Amino acid sequence: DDIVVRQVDVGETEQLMTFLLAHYYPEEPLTAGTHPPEPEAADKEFLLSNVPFGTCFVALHEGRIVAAVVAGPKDSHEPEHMAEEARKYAGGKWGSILHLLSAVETATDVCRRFSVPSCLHVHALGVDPQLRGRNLGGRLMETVAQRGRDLGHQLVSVDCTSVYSARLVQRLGYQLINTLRYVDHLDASGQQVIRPPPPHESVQTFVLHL
Repeated sequence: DDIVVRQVDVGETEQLMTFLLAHYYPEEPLTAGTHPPEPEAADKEFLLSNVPFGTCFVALHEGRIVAAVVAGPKDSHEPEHMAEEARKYAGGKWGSILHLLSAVETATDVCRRFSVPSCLHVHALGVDPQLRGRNLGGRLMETVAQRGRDLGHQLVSVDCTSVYSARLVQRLGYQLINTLRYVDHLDASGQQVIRPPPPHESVQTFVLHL
């Protein structure tokens, strides 16, 4: 009962972004696997654009941000939205990232695949490792799931990109529905789009029925 979980507000995002640049971006494989090794602005701005939905949360320890989750609702039009954004942004850092993410959205296409009108998709989960024992990640994921039930959303999805994230969602009972290996993902030229360092090998999308 030592940790405060609250919804991020449109007003208070600078600190959220400050946290993410500290405890999410650096280790993130899509970000590390593209060679301008610093997140572009369109990237950060797409993360923050989810806030107005009231679907982003932080965990506060003594009023400092200790963990954050970024999530937003999506529908059957996401594959088109993603394909369009990927065309818009080729071929810069964010374009490469979208290229892969669009391929995933296109392949998973969860609204149509599970006959559901909308999914709550988790875009980013970041945790300050200096607080082991606090179950920060689980609490926030449990929080987006509940927020999703309030909203009447019937699904949550998450494209797991590390081991931590996969184990976390596996133990909250998500089901694995797609696996895309970075080495298997080439561009129109046949060139590998995302090349993250060891030990990252694949994007694994998980879903939870609410």
